[PDB]
Amino acid sequence: TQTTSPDILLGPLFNDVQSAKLFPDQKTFADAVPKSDPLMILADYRMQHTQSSFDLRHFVEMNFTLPAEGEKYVPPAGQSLREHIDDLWPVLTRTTDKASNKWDSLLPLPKPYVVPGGRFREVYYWDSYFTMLGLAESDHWDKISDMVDNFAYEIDTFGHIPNGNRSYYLSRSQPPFFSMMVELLATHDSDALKKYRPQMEKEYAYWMDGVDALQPGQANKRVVKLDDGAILNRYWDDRDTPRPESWLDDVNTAKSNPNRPATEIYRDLRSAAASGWDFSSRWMDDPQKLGTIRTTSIVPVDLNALMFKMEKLLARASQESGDAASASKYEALATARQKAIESHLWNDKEGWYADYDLKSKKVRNQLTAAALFPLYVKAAAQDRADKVAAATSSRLLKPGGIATTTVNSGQQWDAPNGWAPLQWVAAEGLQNYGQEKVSMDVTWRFLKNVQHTYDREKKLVEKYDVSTTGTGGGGGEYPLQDGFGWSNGVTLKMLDRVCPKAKPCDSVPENQ
Ligand SMILES: OCC1=C[C@H](N[C@H]2C[C@H](CO)[C@@H](O)[C@H](O)[C@H]2O)[C@H](O)[C@@H](O)[C@@H]1O
Repeated sequence: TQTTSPDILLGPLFNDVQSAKLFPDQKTFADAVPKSDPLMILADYRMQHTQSSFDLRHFVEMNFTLPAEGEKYVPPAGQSLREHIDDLWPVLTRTTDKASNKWDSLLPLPKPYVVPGGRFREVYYWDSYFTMLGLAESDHWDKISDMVDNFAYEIDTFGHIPNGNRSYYLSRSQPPFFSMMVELLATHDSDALKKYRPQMEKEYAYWMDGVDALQPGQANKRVVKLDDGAILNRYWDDRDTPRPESWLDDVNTAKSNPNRPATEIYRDLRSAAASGWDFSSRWMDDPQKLGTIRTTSIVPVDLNALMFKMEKLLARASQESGDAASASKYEALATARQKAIESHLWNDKEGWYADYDLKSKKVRNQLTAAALFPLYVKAAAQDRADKVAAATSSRLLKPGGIATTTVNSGQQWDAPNGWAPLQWVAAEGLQNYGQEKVSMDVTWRFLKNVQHTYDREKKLVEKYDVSTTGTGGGGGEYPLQDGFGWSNGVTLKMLDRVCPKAKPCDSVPENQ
């Protein structure tokens, strides 16, 4: 298991390859596997670099195994949407079985896993929950059990679930869905919550690391204590360097705001990656300037909704294990979390849940799809859930699904993009509070987007443009990717919902 990230292993050669844009994707060289000791490669590089007619591209090809060019998968013709999804899971399944070089950035895992697709050649944390939803729908429980085993292994090995199983992802996590993954598995293997309680508790300790030493108004890593003593979590990456997989992007973003310390920009870029919303006006002081991103001074409402669910599931796992003391402890933590959400992440002037600003010490005004998360995890009061439903129908519901924000910044977690996980969180949260009409509106409009895109493009994609139906989304630092893990998973769950359980549909119906 290579723990040293490529930027450190390969020093100036890494900076050279990335700054030269040898490859159109910065992630490509981050995933390049050295054919020999980096000490040798750097020595050979230092000596061969001076030679006239030295070709950096040839040196890289000589000394590195590069990621597969992605010679496109071709399915049999004529498959329906459901057929296409059902038969695509093997295409997205990968293992670390390959003869593992000591310096491979891909971290070994015990079991096979499902990747999102395209350039995403590793297992991702929050993607996998929504992928598991689709695997469960289509009766692939061994694949689900295997991925839960992988995530438990990562918790035991690294202390937390990394963004993905890459050395350059070890410094951060992602939206914490592991407890909800175990809950999903428990619907099939009734002992799963008891079985994985130790890793669930270890992950909780990672998020809460240092909470006991905090005074009001202080923060440590992923946890904050507000001026009134309320305890909440934030996204946080342990490093303050450029992301190796986006090296040149982050260097240039830092150079675009030279009056700000680059380490602070890098920390907030990395922590936005930890949020899953890389990137969004949600984190930015100026939605047109990524150099104004300030993720670590924002208390995210979605993260703290997920922390509430984790505390509730830890109490359930403890209660099922016959551990009354732990069950009581975690129930009390969940109760305090719910109060902290209602007291600090509710915008009463606007009538929706929102992030909390650590600088101004106030709930923020911006409406994003994260406002649905307290409904999703059943922390919201009914009257506030009703107001969020009204804000959703009136501001976020678009022809092709629920919008991510109302700000078209050019970043990908923003208008006009709709993301499968947010469609599911919205539909479920609305359903949890009896808002069945808006819930079905989100479901139907996103399914129509997925079906029309599949009819026209013969694929599912990473995100969708919700201003119409039939087109994938865009924005941000890399092109729209195909596959695609959570799009496929959410689509299966929603497709089952719009046709009778006894006569399922394989395409989204024409009407309703
Ligand atoms: O589908 C995988 C992911 C890719 C996207 N982010 C990845 C790509 C970024 C490089 O372009 C990487 O820095 C980030 O950590 C990764 O999680 C997306 O925004 C995430 O929500 C998602 O989990």
